[PDB]
Amino acid sequence: THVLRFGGIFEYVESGPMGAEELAFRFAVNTINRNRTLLPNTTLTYDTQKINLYDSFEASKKACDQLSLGVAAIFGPSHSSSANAVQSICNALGVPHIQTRWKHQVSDNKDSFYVSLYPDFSSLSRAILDLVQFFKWKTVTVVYDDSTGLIRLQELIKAPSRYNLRLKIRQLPADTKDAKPLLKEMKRGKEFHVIFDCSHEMAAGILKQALAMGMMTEYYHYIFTTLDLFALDVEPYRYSGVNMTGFRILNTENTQVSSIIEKWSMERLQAPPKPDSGLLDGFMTTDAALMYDAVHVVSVAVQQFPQMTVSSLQCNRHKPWRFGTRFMSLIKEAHWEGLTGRITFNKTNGLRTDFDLDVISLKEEGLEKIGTWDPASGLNMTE
Amino acid sequence: QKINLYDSFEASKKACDQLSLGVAAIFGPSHSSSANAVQSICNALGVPHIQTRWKHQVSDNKDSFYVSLYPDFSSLSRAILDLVQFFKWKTVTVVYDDSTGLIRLQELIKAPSRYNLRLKIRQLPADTKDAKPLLKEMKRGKEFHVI
Repeated sequence: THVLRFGGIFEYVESGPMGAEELAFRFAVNTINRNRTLLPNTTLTYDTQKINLYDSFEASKKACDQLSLGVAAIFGPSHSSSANAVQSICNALGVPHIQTRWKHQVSDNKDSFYVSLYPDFSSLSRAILDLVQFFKWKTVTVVYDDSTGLIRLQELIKAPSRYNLRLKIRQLPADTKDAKPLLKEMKRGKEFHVIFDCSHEMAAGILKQALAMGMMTEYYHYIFTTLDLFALDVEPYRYSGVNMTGFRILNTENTQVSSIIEKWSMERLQAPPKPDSGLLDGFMTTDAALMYDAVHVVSVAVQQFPQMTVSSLQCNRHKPWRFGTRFMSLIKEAHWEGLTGRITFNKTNGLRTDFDLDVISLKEEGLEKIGTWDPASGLNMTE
Repeated sequence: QKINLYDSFEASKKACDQLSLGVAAIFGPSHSSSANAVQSICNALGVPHIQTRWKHQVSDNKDSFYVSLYPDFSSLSRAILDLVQFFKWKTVTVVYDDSTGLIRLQELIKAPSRYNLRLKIRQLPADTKDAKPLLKEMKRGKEFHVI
């Protein structure tokens, strides 16, 4: 019957195996094909290209090749520089660029052929601050990894002039093994209330150092910026009495979503897990649930545009895709219940600014839900 | 070659044209996204890319065919802090324009845990004409010392 091709560009270091993102992409396409409610008369196909991390030149070439083969959208690469380059190309040839990861939005940048499935920083920033205020903290130490961490917490950093929060800002070193000296200063400083802004792999690492340092006890409360908090091996810490609170956008309470995350673990967990990681093996991370959701949301849009077909476009020529403008518009209007909850983009900038978070905390039983957050309600804690 | 601001695609094309004419270096464009794209190209073809403006350095980025004549942020950050400490300020309000402002002052923002500076962080609005309400808060707040 009818057929439509998507492009995929996935970043990696060294060689195989496949990464979580490229895997979720493929997995979403195979699943949707078998669904008879979604794209009934339509069958999805794809080209996948692999590139080095941070080689925007290579990302450009591969994107141009794909636009030449003909594709209805490029689920372009993840990291800032390659992603900005594929986005500019996609904008010139009017093919939608689908992003899954946050990158810094420049105001005076006029690109309009992209949406981003990642929960925007502005909203996450607010939900961190909302949580802090609910715990009634007046003192807090924000610890971040790299520069862009600062930007994710700007709403929080600017609070000390409106509300009554004194706050200290510290930076992690490159390696978490180097983090004892920093933790010792916090300990002497009696900095019991701490927000860690950093990847979940950094967070697994910094917790081990915190245990070594006598800082996983009832005296300490840690808020985690990472959405992959639920991926942390928490077996070493749940008996200790520390408080760990963070957020989760992956909708694991829904039974339909749990069964999907499982089928994933079977084809994935089948491959390399690590012992000294401090992460659960075969948990579906957020980077990958978002890619899988992106392939669905875009498909909901394809259903509403049966006329559309792919064209072989050349980066040489300034001739855009006929159907681009209309397709991009359908994607931004789209609505979908996926692995990560309500998906809905912002009319204005195509950023995902409205979404639903579960709020999770460490109880002795493990990490469990204790409320919700959404930008219009603030917290809905269930005391 | 002249290009639009923020069109990294056009910057790529023009850089490729120039490498085709033949050039010993590209004094590539100023702004982050176009500059990163011309730098990646210059790195693949081993022609030096000469920059004049700061852009955020990613650690795990392996490009080596570029130098930047702009005074690095790390050093400027320190010199701001050095000056504040010479004026013996214990209170200071940092006012920044856009996100990347934060990064240029990180050395300063992390000082309140080592030295004795309490500090308040405020952001300007898009337009300075919109800035009276912000300045009124600083005035009521007795924020006399301001970066």
